[PDB]
Amino acid sequence: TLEKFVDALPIPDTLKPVQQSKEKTYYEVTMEECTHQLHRDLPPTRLWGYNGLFPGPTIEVKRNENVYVKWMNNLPSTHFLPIDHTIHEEPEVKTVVHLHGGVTPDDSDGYPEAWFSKDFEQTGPYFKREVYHYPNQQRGAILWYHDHAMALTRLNVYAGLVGAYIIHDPKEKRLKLPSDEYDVPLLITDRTINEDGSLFYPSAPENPSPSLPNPSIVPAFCGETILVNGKVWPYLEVEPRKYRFRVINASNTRTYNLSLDNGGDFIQIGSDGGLLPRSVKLNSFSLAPAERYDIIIDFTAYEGESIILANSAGCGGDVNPETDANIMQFRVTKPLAQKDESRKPKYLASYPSVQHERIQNIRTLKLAGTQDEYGRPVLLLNNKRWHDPVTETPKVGTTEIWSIINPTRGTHPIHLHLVSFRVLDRRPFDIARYQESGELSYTGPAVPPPPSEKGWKDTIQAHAGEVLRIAATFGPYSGRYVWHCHILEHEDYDMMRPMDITDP
Ligand SMILES: [Cu+]
Ligand SMILES: [Cu+]
Ligand SMILES: [Cu+]
Ligand SMILES: [Cu+]
Repeated sequence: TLEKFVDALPIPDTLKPVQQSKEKTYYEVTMEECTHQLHRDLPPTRLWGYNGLFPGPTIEVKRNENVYVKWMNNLPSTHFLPIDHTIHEEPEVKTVVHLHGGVTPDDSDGYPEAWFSKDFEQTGPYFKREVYHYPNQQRGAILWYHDHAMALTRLNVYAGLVGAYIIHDPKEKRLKLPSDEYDVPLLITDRTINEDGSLFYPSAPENPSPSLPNPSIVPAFCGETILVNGKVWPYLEVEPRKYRFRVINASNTRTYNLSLDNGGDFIQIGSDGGLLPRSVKLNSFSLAPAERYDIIIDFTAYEGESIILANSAGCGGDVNPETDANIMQFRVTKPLAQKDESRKPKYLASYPSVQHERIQNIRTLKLAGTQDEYGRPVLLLNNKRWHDPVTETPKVGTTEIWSIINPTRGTHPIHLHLVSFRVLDRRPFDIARYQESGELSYTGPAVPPPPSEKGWKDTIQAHAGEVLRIAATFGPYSGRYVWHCHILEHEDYDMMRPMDITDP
């Protein structure tokens, strides 16, 4: 229904520090209930936002900048979305901020049980500090921050609690990539919106078996509408030149498969973990929840054109050409402000291969689940609940191969905190046999990663009927972290596990 391409794409302002010196940068971000218009033709929407903004302000830091952010909850004491009480005396509204892809001390990582309520009145069992510490001793990259509170993540994020966080490495400046105004984040979230403009989040699955509690969690969420940077199907006026985009899938469930309707190419220059070693010319790319693509789009040859960023991946069905087949629209009509001095270099960074690592351990992990007393699917990593004693206990400074078995019907974007990792390969196997006997026979050879996945990843798509192998060096910090599916509906029930990085 909503008319496509009638609102300009908002560019979230960069957060200004409360105090800053050479030794440290200090920010304050408070979560607020606020209203914002999401489309020219809608009444304002009630949202929860970092500093009352949706998306939250973009935070920009340098490699090794010593940063502190005091994340504060100043939200209402009751939620506005359907809470399922059967899945977890504590406050109804709990929040904790996770800097996804951050190389972070464990008590600044936004552990699900380090949640806090309004003004920190009550705090979860794993809470230690108000002011998070981000030393940012990691590669230049696109991070994003979002809520991570136990049993509430799918809800708090859907409410609007997402933002971008960029680490700039000054040594990457020589590459001369598009920058400043020509470097633009795109946070993509699908939403379903009611006529009065309020957010809709389902309080039960369709055909609620009379067994189900009310509200009941749902296995997956697909929105009828795509937003980018907080506007339904927006347009961006661009100059006819090279642009850099930080593409972030900030949606609960939905996977995008992006292309340009004029047949133009993306130049991939970066993955979750930063610059790829070599740029990759791409015609389409898959982007599952929490994945990030750092791309250049060359508008030089398309002056005057309107180009749709299009999507082909279904979400609980085929794309509707009028709705979710559309993400946004570029209009190459802005006059040049100056000569395009930016570059699209082939040679970007050292290969991850350059470093030789002793494999200390090899974990086999399965994506499984069971069914609760109401008949619902309960998703589990290794048939273990979140509350079960920890089993993933890598040693600090060591490298493991994780071997992720997926006998389910769907893809799972598996995310590991603290570390970025590389991809080894994927291999199809007999699902019926694995389920019958617990034994694994591969039905075809190993497939190494495409160039897209030959850098550093931290969220990785594990396709159905495959075994995915990744290699991660755990460090530099020890402590209590998490690994989980990043489909929020899965994560909350109950596809999330503790991870202890140990000291010897
Ligand atoms: Cu995340
Ligand atoms: Cu994360
Ligand atoms: Cu999942
Ligand atoms: Cu997480």
